[PDB]
Amino acid sequence: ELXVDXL
Ligand SMILES: CCCCCCCCCCC[C@@H](O)CC=O
Repeated sequence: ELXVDXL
């Protein structure tokens, strides 16, 4: 969930 967490 890149944008949010990174990973
Ligand atoms: C608070 C939420 C934690 C979610 C942790 C998910 C770990 C497994 C997935 C990793 C890849 C993820 O970052 C790709 C997003 O699109």
